[PDB]
Amino acid sequence: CGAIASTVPNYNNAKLPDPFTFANGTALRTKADWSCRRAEISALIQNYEAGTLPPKPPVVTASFSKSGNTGTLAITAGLSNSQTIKFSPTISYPSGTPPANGWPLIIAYEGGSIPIPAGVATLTYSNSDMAQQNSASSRGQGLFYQLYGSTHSASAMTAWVWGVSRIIDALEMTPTAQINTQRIGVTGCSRDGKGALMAGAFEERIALTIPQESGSGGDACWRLSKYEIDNGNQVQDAVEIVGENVWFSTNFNNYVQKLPTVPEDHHLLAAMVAPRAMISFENTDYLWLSPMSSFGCMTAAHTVWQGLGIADSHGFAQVGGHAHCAWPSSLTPQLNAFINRFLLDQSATTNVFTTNNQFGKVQWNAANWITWTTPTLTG
Ligand SMILES: *[C@@H]1O[C@H](CO)[C@@H](O)[C@H](O)[C@H]1NC(C)=O
Ligand SMILES: *[C@H]1O[C@H](CO)[C@@H](O)[C@H](O)[C@@H]1O
Ligand SMILES: *[C@H]1O[C@H](CO)[C@@H](O)[C@H](O)[C@@H]1O
Repeated sequence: CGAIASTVPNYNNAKLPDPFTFANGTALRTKADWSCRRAEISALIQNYEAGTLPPKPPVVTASFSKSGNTGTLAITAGLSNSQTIKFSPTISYPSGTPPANGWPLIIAYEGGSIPIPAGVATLTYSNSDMAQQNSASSRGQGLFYQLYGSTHSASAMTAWVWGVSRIIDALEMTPTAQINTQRIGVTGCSRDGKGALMAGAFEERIALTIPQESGSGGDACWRLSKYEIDNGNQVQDAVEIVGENVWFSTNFNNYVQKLPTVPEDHHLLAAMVAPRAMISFENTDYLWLSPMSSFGCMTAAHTVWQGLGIADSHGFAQVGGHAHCAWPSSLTPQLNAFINRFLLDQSATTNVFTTNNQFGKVQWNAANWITWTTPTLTG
């Protein structure tokens, strides 16, 4: 891919950054080009809003034990300077004999808030232990920072991603966990839905990503939410979110008032999942979630899957009429379709892209935000 850009000093675009053009002005043309564009997007997101995602450390070990239907995966991670941390997620297993290749698994941030089908194991990930997230007071606290240092630039969500990567490393080394590491999904609701999106985007071994009501800093776009808040919708936005918690790097503070200068938005974050599968779910009852911004953000991200000829690997379903993080039974068929196809190997059709258009004081106008023509990427 060559030397990937992590900063674009002269960038200034009030509309959504174009997925299909590299920072240097080179247009994407092949499906393989998307791998390099994803890597550039990774670098840009880390530089502007997420902080640094460390690579696998040189020590990662794991032991496993099981009591009844609950496994405990005891992980240790260590740096070359001997510093180490440990954490022990648990796994809830279906009973009986697993498939020949092991159970498909969903890594659920603090248990998630989706119903998980019977043939799928659930790993409960205590992401708040990995990086605290009470308020701005939490900056640099959590197991991640006991390894890398409390001034490490990673946001809380980037630290969470790191923990997921170590979990998957551990599973690959632990046959007795009886997990099919080729069929791992990730989910989370609300602030943990923001986290699940980051995990699926940055950790390519995740086969299915399921963010639930993730809102601002999740599947909503910064630029669209600024439009909402300026027009009287009481949405969460970039300016408020960096003061509320530590889900983003301290450096993001330098850009929340200057969003057009940021050469990325969360449509590119979501597009990092491609060519893997993702369906996110949103709720128009809570303007805090920035409903129009999520629909426009994911509509923009969808063009990447469309350009790759795999539109049905990316879903979006947005409805109203239920409490925050309550699962409406009306969406269970859509959720199960993605789980069935991408984790359970069924021939389920996954064409899901729906909203009720309940956006409050604004509307979605694609011509005001998307300026690119989706190319047909070759090869
Ligand atoms: C532009 O940047 C991309 C990503 O680093 C790279 O693959 C491509 O070769 C660059 N274009 C030129 C002409 O070097
Ligand atoms: C982001 O990272 C790139 C390398 O990918 C640097 O060149 C840049 O200065 C910034 O540190
Ligand atoms: C990209 O990022 C660098 C810092 O890494 C800035 O100096 C530059 O102006 C652009 O924001």
